[PDB]
Amino acid sequence: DRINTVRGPITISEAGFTLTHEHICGSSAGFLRAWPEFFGSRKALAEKAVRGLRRARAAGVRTIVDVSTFDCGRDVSLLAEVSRAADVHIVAATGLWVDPPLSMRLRSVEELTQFFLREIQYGIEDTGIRAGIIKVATTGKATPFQELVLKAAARASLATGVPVTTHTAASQRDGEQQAAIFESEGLSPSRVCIGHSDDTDDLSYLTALAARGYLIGLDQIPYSAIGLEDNASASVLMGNRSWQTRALLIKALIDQGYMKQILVSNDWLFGFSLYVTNIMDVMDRVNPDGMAFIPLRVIPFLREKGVPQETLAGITVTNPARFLSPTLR
Amino acid sequence: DRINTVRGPITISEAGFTLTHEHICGSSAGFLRAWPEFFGSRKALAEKAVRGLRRARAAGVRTIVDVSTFDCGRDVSLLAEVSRAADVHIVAATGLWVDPPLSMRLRSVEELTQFFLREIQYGIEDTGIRAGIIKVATTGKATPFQELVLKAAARASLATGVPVTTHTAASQRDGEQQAAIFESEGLSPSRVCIGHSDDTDDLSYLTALAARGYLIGLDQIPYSAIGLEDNASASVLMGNRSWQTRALLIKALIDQGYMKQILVSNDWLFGFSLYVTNIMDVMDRVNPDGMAFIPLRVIPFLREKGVPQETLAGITVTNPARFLSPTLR
Ligand SMILES: [Co+2]
Ligand SMILES: [Co+2]
Ligand SMILES: [Co+2]
Ligand SMILES: [Co+2]
Repeated sequence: DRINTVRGPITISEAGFTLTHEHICGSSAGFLRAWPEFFGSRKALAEKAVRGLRRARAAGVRTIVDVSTFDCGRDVSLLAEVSRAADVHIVAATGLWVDPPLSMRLRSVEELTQFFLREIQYGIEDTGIRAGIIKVATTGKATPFQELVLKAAARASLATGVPVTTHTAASQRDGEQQAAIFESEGLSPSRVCIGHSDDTDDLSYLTALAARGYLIGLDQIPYSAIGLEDNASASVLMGNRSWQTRALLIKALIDQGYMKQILVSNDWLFGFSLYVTNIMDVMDRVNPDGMAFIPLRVIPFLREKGVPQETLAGITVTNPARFLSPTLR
Repeated sequence: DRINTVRGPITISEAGFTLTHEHICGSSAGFLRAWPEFFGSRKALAEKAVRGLRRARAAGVRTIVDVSTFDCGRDVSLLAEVSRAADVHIVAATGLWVDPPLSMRLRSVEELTQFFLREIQYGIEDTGIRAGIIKVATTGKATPFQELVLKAAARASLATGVPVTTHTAASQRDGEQQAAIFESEGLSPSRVCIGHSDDTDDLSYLTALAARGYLIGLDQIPYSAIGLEDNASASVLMGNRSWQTRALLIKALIDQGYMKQILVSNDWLFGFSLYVTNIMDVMDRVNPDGMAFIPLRVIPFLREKGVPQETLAGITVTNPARFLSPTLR
């Protein structure tokens, strides 16, 4: 009945309005520490991030879940710093993303399980800060290594009650194989969110997962490259569908009986080193609201379309709490 | 005049007997910090390192060059720590190895140059410790990225007079492509060591490079998997030829008249996460002498084969000093 944050455990009520897939900095292990000038400076990155969280907070956001893993450039100390400065809860992640180093790629499923358990039960690095979620990733059919990561995440979840959240290629219908591997590990679908699921309009894929009891992460709502057509990065990054097209999936799933399975987010960041050098400026030009995009634009959008207050509050408050609070079922 | 160490700048004369290609911990960026228990613990790894350095110090070694890069898992405060406790100088490296993460893979040669210069002129991370060497790597034909890294290294070298050392697949004669690229950038061969050159029986390859002004890194002398040939990890890493065979190349280059171009080392480590998980113990079993193998085994071996004392001292003292002391030529 307690969710771990970068400032300690909080109760369920304290979580409140939660964004379930966000980042402070999108990068690689040690990159921020080794080359902060890439982000202007570590101080500039911090100030940017604090200003963003304060705006999100003014918009009603109380908690975010930072789903940056070790190899995804998680700097937990930075997460801790910005959290106290903005008074926004940040839940830190363990697991692995799509770019694990050789030191991880050579590990067994038993060692991977030990490491995830470390970051959950013991602490991240030497900070004593505990991960509150496990993040895994595939882009298309799982590699032999990604099979181990997924099995290991399932095992860490089953041992702690901490949930698993995923990065997918929705077009490749990644969730159907992620689901198959998790259920073979005996992991409850109620402990899993299949993310990036808003990247496609394939509703039959989404309700199949939602029917099994998975959580559906519609977590890139503001992502759109419309207007920035010839920008290579922004197109592979954000695709061609409008934000209103991504947000309609929320109503569509509400209308098929699955509002209790919907988690919503921006997948926003304040630093991003994994594309063209200036990808953060380009994303900022697309979404000047940042993390406040969900509460300022998406929530009113759905209200205008007839979705009651009661249902919206359930998606952004009740759903993340049920999901994040440690349990096996 | 001076060389950058992890304990600050030193006069050339303090360098003494220098091992020019070693490691404290061969890992991935942030890996020791995130998962210290892979190595027993950070303390255990540090004590093991300090034990090893002291033993090499008793054997005559005064300075090592640690050529772990960012992606090689360089932990520069660990290096400093073991340096102070064992009283052995340690020159730290910039550059990139064969495992750069995505945030590095996506950078341009001008960005890469910015990074290497960062770690030389400014410092590594936030430690104030400055690199005194640039390490780069190829494995057969340079990938498009590796081409950028080598060019970036040459430009950084040309800006600071700090030298470049390389990992190669010697049997593929990588030294020839590396050199062609280095020279296209206007970098003097006297600021470049072609490492891992003892992996080949082809002395023509070596003397051609030495004749061009290059230093030749006979830097893996204790490496051998004879007696454990069915250990796949050790075989790929260490090969199937004895240490004497590796050591006899030093004499062949000496007899050819190129003692001025030779640098010897062990390529030893105290921690190793980049292979099967116990690779370090397997290596310790093959070479209990560790970093003291060069002074304790290789030097008396070559003295016994009729190499003068002034030649062995010139290779382990003079050549490293002339290499590391900052110059463009
Ligand atoms: Co993702
Ligand atoms: Co994300
Ligand atoms: Co090497
Ligand atoms: Co090496």
